[PDB]
Amino acid sequence: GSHMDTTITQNQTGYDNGYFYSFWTDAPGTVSMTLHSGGSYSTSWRNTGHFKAGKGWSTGGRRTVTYNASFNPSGDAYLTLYGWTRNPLVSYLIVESWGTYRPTGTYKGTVTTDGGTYDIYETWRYNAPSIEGTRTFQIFWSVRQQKRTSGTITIGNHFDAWARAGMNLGSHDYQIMATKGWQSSGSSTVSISE
Ligand SMILES: [Cl-]
Repeated sequence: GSHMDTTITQNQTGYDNGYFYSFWTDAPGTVSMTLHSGGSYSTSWRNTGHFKAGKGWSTGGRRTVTYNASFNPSGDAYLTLYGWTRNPLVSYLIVESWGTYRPTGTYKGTVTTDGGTYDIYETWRYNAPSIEGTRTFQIFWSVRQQKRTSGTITIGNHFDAWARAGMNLGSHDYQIMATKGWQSSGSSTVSISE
């Protein structure tokens, strides 16, 4: 990378090189994120707990985003467009790739977009870290049926499919192209653009 890159190890949000970024983990010291130029960042993690890290936008919406990634999980991790809404309090994931485990939940249907078919799922997390604290909230999922690590995500197509399936989003908080890890190790480099 560049000597001007910044390596992040503490929970934080902010802006870097034109883009919002978020870094969150319950396992500090097990994961780091390096913020590169433009829409790029890398992560490196080792026997972590839970982390989510990525670049994107502080306010999500129906963006058409293009991303290129190198995604190298050892164990449970996702490469995913990740975001939050409030009222309803929902975390949503458009999962592009995963490691050892393909995330699934309550089947809600399918959506075909950006040359790929995604299964739609809903899950709940109970008493869990959220943008509003320890809460019980919904997760909306679009999980691609086959892994990919570059391409375009027409986010509005996912939002529309979810609405058709009765899954309603609230007011948008942040929206990032994220690396997300659970009790695993690995690395990633992710580059995005709108
Ligand atoms: Cl830091």
